[PDB]
Amino acid sequence: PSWPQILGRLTDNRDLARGQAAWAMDQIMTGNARPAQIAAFAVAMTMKAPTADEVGELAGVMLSHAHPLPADTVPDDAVDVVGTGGDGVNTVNLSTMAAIVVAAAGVPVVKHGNRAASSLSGGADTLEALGVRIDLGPDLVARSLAEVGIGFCFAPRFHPSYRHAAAVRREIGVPTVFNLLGPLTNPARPRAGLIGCAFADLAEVMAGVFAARRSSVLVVHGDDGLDELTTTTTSTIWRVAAGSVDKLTFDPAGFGFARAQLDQLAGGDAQANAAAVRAVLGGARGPVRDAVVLNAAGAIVAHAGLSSRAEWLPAWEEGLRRASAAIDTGAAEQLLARWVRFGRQI
Amino acid sequence: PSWPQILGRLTDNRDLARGQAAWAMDQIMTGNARPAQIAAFAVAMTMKAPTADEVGELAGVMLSHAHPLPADTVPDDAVDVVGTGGDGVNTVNLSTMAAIVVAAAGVPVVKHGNRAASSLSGGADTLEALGVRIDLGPDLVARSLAEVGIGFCFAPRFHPSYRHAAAVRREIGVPTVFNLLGPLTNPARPRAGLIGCAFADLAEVMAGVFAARRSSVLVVHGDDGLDELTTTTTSTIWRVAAGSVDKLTFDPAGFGFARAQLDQLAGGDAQANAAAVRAVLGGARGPVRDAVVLNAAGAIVAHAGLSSRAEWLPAWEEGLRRASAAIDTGAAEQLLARWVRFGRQI
Ligand SMILES: O=P(O)(O)OC[C@H]1O[C@H](OP(=O)(O)OP(=O)(O)O)[C@H](O)[C@@H]1O
Ligand SMILES: O=P(O)(O)OC[C@H]1O[C@H](OP(=O)(O)OP(=O)(O)O)[C@H](O)[C@@H]1O
Ligand SMILES: Cc1ccc(Nc2ccccc2C(=O)O)c(C(=O)O)c1
Ligand SMILES: Cc1ccc(Nc2ccccc2C(=O)O)c(C(=O)O)c1
Ligand SMILES: [Mg+2]
Ligand SMILES: [Mg+2]
Ligand SMILES: [Mg+2]
Ligand SMILES: [Mg+2]
Repeated sequence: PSWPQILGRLTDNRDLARGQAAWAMDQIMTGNARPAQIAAFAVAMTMKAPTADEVGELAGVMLSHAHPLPADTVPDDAVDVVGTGGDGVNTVNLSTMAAIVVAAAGVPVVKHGNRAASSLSGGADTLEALGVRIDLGPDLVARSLAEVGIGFCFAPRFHPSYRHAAAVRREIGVPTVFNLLGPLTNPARPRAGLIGCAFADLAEVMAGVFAARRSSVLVVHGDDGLDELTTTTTSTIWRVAAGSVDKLTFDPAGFGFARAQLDQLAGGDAQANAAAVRAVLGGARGPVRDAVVLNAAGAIVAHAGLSSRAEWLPAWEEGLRRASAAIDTGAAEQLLARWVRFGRQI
Repeated sequence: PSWPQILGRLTDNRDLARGQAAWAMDQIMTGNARPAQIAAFAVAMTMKAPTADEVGELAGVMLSHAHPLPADTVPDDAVDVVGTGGDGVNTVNLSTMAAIVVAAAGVPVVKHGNRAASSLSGGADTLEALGVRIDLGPDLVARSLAEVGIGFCFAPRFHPSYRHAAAVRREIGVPTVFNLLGPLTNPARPRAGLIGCAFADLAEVMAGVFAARRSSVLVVHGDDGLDELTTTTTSTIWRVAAGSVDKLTFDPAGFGFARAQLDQLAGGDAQANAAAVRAVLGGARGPVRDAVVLNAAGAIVAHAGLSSRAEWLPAWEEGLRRASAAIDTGAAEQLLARWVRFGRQI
C-alpha cells in the first residue's frame, strides 16, 4: 500500500480494497503520516462517501492501539452514552446527564468522552466542573465502574497515538469521517449504547459498524440537528440489534412529552452546564429534565436489546419509568456525589 | 472567509462563492495556511469538481504574486508549449522539443516549465542537460527572448511563494486541481499556447480559464492519455478563441502521419532525453520527429488564432510546413546552439 494508491482511489470515487483503510489508519497512529496525508485522507474518504467496512477498519485500528481496561473488569452488559458532537447548537450536556441517570438505575455505564470541540462545554469539561476526575487510567476506571457503577474514559488518555490526527481535525475545522470515530472507539468496548450522530448522512454508516460488532445500539439524530434524542421534534433512530440495522422515526409525543423549543435546551460555560446537571438531579422539572429522561430511557432500551426477547414499546415504557425513578428517589444525585468522593479518595 | 467555511462548502459539493478560491490561494501563498489546510483544500476542490471561475481565481492569485517580466519585453504574440504532466507514460520531452522548433520558425516562445515530478526527466531537466540555463531571472529571460527568440521561465524561480503548495503536492502524491496551475501561470503571460492536460475530466475547465483571458489556445489530451497531441491514436482538443471553447476530435492520420506505438515515444533519464532532442533537430526521421512536428504545428495554429481571420485546415497545413522546414533547414538545431551560447556568455 501507499498514500498515492489509496488517495488516488478515493479521489476516483471508488470504495477502498479491504485492508486499505486499516493500513491508512495504522500509518496515522504510528506517526508515519504527514499532516497533509492525514488531511487528504480524512477529506477524500468523506467526499467519496465512507462505507461501514471502511469506517469499521478505521475504528478497529484505533482500538488495536488503545489502552485497554484490565481483563474481566467490564460487565458484558455495560453501556455507553456518547455522540459525535458537532451539532452546532451548544446544548446542555444531555449524554453526560443521561449517563449518570442510567448508572443510577443499575445499568453499568462506561462512558467515552472528551472536551468540547465547537461547543462552550463538552461532557468532559462539565464533569470536571462537577468535581469528577475525568482522566483516570485503565485500572482506576475499572475501579470506578465496580465501586460507583460508572466509569469515564477520557479519549486523549486512552488513545494517545491518535494525537496527530486529533491535531489535523482541529486545523481543518470541517467535519470529516474522523468525527465518527469517538463513539466507535470506547476502549472498554461496551456492547450496548445510545450513540448520537450530528451528521444525518453518516448515521447509517455508524450503525453499520455497530451491526458488524453485534452491539445493541440506538444511533440517534434529532430532526432538529441534535446528536441526541431531541424533545423539540422527531428524531431518526437507526436501531441496531442481531447484526441488523433498521431505520425508525421517533416521536416523544407518543410518550406524553411536551414539545420544547431548542432555546430551552441551550447550554453555557462549564459552570453553567454543571449547574444544569445539579438542577436536574435535584428534581427540577422542565424541558431539560424531559430531555435527560428521554435519553436515559433510550440507553436503557439499548441495554434491554442485549436480550433477544426484548420488545420495543415495553422497553421504552420500562426505560422511562426507571429513568424517572432514578432521579426521583435521589439515586442519581447520590451517585454523582459518590462518584466525586471516589475520585478524591484514590 | 475561513477554512471551515470554504472547506465546508466544498465538502457539501457546492461551488464556492466568488472570491473564496482566491482568498484560499492567497492564504496559501502568504504562508498563512497549515499543510493540513492546503491538502484539505486541494483535495476537496478536486472532488467537488472545480469550475473555470474557481481555477481562474487560483491562477490569478498566483500570477498576482509572481515575478513578472520587465515592461514591454514580451511580444503580444508570444506562445507557450507546456502541459500538466502526470500522464504516467514517461515520454520524451515533446513540449520542450516542439517549443524549440516553434521558436525556430519565427514565433516568439516563452515556455514555462519545471523539473520532473513522476517521469524520469522533465522539460527543465532535459534543457539543463542540453546546456541551456534554466536559472535565469526576469531580466535575463527577457533578454533570451529578444536575442535568441525563446525564453524559459523556471516555475520555482518565478513562483517562490508557491513553495508550501508545491511541498503538499509532493507529500500527497495524488493529482489535484493544483496540477492544472503550471500551464495557467506562465509569468510572462503569453496570449497563445499549446497546452497539454493529462486529466480528461479537467481539460474543459482549463480551456475555460484561457477563454476568460481571451487567449488563443489549444488544450490537448491524447486519447491514449498523453498530455500532448499524440501520434498513437486520436486526440481531443478544446479549441479556445474569441473567448469561446469548442471540443474537437483530432486525427493526425488526416495529415499523413503513420500510427505509432506508445513504446516508440518512451523517454529515459535527462541524458537520454537530451540525446533524443539532438537526434530530432539533427534530422532523424521516425516517430519522435513526427510527434514533435505535430505538436510544433499545434502551437503555430494557436499563434495563428490570435487573428480572427484564421482557418483550421489551412492553419494546420501551414503549421506543419513551417515546423518541418524549421527542422530541415537546420534552423532549429542552430537555434538550440545559439540558446546554449547565450547562457554561457551572460
Ligand atoms: O463541542 P462539540 O463538537 O459540539 O461536542 C459536544 C460534546 O458532545 C460529545 O460528547 P458527549 O456526547 O459525551 O457529551 P454531552 O454530554 O455534551 O452530550 C463531544 O465529545 C463533546 O463533549
Ligand atoms: O514528471 P511528469 O509529471 O510526468 O511531468 C513531465 C513533464 O511534463 C511537464 O512539462 P512540459 O510539458 O513543459 O515538458 P515536456 O512535455 O517537454 O516534458 C512537467 O512540468 C514535466 O516537466
Ligand atoms: C476519538 C478521539 C480520541 C482522541 C482525541 N484527541 C486526542 C488524542 C490524543 C492526544 C490528545 C487529544 C486531544 O484531543 O487533546 C480525539 C480528538 O480530539 O479528535 C478523538
Ligand atoms: C506552478 C508551480 C510553480 C512552482 C512549483 N514548485 C516550486 C515552487 C516554489 C519553490 C520550489 C518549487 C519546487 O518544485 O521545487 C510547482 C510544483 O512543483 O508543484 C508548480
Ligand atoms: Mg452527547
Ligand atoms: Mg450533544
Ligand atoms: Mg508536455
Ligand atoms: Mg508530456
